[PDB]
Amino acid sequence: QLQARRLDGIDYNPWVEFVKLASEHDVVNLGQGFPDFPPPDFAVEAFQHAVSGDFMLNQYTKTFGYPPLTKILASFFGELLGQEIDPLRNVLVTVGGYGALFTAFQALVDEGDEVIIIEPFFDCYEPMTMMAGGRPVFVSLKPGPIQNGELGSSSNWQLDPMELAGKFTSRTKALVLNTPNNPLGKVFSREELELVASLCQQHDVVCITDEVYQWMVYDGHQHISIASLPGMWERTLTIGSAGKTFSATGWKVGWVLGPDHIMKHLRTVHQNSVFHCPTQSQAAVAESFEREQLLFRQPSSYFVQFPQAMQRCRDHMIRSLQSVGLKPIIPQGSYFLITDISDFKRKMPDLPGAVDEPYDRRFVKWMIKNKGLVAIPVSIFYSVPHQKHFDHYIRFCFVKDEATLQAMDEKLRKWKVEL
Amino acid sequence: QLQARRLDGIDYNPWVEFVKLASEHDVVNLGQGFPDFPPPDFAVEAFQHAVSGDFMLNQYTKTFGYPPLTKILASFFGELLGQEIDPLRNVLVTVGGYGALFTAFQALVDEGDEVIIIEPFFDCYEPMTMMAGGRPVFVSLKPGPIQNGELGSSSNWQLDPMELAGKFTSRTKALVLNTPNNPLGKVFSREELELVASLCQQHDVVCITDEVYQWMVYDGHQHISIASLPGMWERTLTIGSAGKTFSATGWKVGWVLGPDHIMKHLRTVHQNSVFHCPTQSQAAVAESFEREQLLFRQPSSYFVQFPQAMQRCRDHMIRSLQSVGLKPIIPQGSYFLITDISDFKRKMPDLPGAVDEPYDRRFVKWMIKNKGLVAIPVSIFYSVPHQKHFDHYIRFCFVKDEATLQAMDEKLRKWKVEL
Ligand SMILES: O=C(O)Cc1c[nH]c2ccccc12
Ligand SMILES: O=C(O)Cc1c[nH]c2ccccc12
Ligand code: NA
Ligand code: NA
Repeated sequence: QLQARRLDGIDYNPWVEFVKLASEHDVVNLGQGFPDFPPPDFAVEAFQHAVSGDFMLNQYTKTFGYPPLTKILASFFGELLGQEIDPLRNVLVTVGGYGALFTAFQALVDEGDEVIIIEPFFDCYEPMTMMAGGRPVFVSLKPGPIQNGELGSSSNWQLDPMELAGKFTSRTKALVLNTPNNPLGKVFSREELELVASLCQQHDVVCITDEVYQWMVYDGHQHISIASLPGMWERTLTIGSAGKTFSATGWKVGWVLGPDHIMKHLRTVHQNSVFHCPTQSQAAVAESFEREQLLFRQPSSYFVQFPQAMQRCRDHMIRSLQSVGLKPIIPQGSYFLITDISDFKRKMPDLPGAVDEPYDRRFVKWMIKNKGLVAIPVSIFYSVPHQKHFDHYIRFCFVKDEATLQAMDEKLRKWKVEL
Repeated sequence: QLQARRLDGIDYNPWVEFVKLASEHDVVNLGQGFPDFPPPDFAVEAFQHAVSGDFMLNQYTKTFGYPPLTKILASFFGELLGQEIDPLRNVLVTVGGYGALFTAFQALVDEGDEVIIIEPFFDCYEPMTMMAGGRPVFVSLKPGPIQNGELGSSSNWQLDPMELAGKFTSRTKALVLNTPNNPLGKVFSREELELVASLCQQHDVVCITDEVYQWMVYDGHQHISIASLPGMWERTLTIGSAGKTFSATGWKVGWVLGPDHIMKHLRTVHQNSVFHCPTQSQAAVAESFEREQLLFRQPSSYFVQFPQAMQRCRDHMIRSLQSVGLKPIIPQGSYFLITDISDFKRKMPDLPGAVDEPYDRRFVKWMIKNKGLVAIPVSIFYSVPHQKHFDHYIRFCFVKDEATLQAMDEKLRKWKVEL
């Protein structure tokens, strides 16, 4: 073989496929998990300052992070986590939340280890486990009963304690937690986190916690970081994304926070893979966090204003999608909501596609080509054996400009007449 | 073990002790392998434009590269290599030349594979081979004869054809070629490349070619890309660095060029590790290459002016360093020259050090502390078994501001005249 065996079974990527398909048709693109409006002025200005300031910012910075960035990460997140964070020993700056995940898997996961992943899961957790020689083990959130003409809530998708406990074994190396969850929008409760924490402590397992949507919480729901829970700092790696934090996904800056005895291994991966992150975007992100720490909890701060604005976009989309019979599950956080399409599957089962092909994939192609709306089939966030059973949801992104939502409504009005 | 075994023996960075010692003293830092002056105005302005233009440049771009960048990389390097290059199939944008290297090793190198590495080598080739489960196989360039009258030339460090041929086995997966070479500054001749090409073809080996210093060639020496040789495109990966190209090392943008049947595997690694490179730095790099393509081979082009300027810096450093008995080997390319310190070893054989610490490492420490000049011991660019023999060279970087070269001369004045 030319190629390494570690690449077995991970050459296909759904986003590569889906982005190509959407670009081939005239659509309102609610599949894109990023803003189509500008980042806040302070953030764009921060990047402008970084590229017009000290000329030496054009040259390499320190391997484990631009010092002003590690300093503010350690200060701000130390406060949030109720933890003393050493910028040199407990912070690593990475190429996005994505690179941070990769660094964690490559540092800790070895041949034969099991990694527990919670369905629905941000799809990369599976192939990253595989590339590191790990065996993915899946626990599935249980959609709650929906009654009295109500919409479901993401909060009511349950992490069953018996199910979760049954997935832990002597071979479990890590559990991957994503809260707020992409694609579902669930914000894990203290009780749910205590369940995860108790089992990670009992089995001596590391929790890799993907908290990129930390600030995107709605309806009074509170983000809780599992690393802040008793006994968890010493066994947790906490991941964030500047892009998802500051509505600047193209900046691709992320970080991992955690204890030195774990972090030293991620540093080893980092020094042997990218070595440096870009200097100037780090400077921009540091300046942006400084601004938010200064205004923390104040009504003028982005972390207060932006979630409030996006909650209005969420509510708008929830109302609109119902007009054509899609059934939203109300999210408590993230950029996303999912809609149940089971009524469509029942009444329009015979959409064309491959003999094995999940209904949601076929529905999304139908909707793009005939209705001019893009969504993401939720089955890509499920293990293959479960895709045939979770093929009746699709994911929309509501973090969009007013004009995009109006364009969405135009499409929905046309559909509604065609029902 | 908490950590994965792939990290075995790759946690140490032998640079670090020198960076730390340098920071503790009043030094002229000729160890840093990057400019201490600004990038050219057109490059800095390109980045400024990218962060103050289309607001959507703040969001994600395409996974395998920002299209305007892959477009110009394909056209510009297609011309240079005499090769039809498709942006989508044959170009991958990466996190620097370093990320490009990592991506190639992770795609291709597997347990039980051998990788041929040419000494002195850019130090990461060894641990990257190790992390991917490969066995590094080392072949040393051998300096040709030079008398007490004249200086050696990098061109005269020879790759013995029969030595090289004997390194090849049924297990050889890749050969890593770095031209122009860091630390030595050798520019491989057409003859030397034809030899490498012949053995790679005979044994069905992939040539990973690190060409970050492409533009930094001196004394009328020409950069030849091995991928341009007959039959080589189908078995070569060619790596470049925006940072080394535009004197903007903190930008950390690189690329790999190659045939689809190999590139698809690097795409698999990429999509499962970083997914996106940052958008705006890619826009800046595209704009910078457009500028240089327009002015290709013209007197006003950076690719003509800059290496001419740096040749003058090289010449200044070669003369200056001889004042204290250092013996430069004249480089034909790169940012670097090495000096033989054998005369110091003879006169001052006993220097403070650890057990089996190579003389050059002890000498650099002595020089930093006592003379205020930083260099890099060349033994870090050798396999451990060969460090005993190649213990008497140190690396200087001459890509420095005129003020820095003046400051070098002040340190040399003090070395000669004081005490
Ligand atoms: O959920 C999203 O839309 C964001 C997203 C999709 N594929 C990705 C790959 C890398 C980083 C983020 C994403
Ligand atoms: O040779 C140099 O000084 C440049 C250099 C040393 N270590 C490095 C790691 C990544 C990228 C560049 C370098
Ligand atoms: Na255990
Ligand atoms: Na062979």
